[PDB]
Amino acid sequence: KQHNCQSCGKTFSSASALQIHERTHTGEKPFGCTICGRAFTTKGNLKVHMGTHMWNN
DNA sequence: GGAAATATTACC
DNA sequence: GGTAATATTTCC
Ligand SMILES: [Zn+2]
Ligand SMILES: [Zn+2]
Repeated sequence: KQHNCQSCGKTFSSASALQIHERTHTGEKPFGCTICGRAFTTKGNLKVHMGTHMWNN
């Protein structure tokens, strides 16, 4: 079966993936960076952001 | 089978 | 550059 966005019609592979896509219509940002405050739309995107805070040699 | 992580593309 | 958005891969 298919999981189509009821807002823009675009189709995604899973229910979980459609639910991540739907975050673009609401503007929600459920993943915060405790260092600078900035909020992000996925876990992975905050994760990649956290690397910009690494002194890391 | 499908959520989750991630690799990748798209967009500014 | 770096964040947004999704496509592909890992994991149960
Ligand atoms: Zn949509
Ligand atoms: Zn930050």
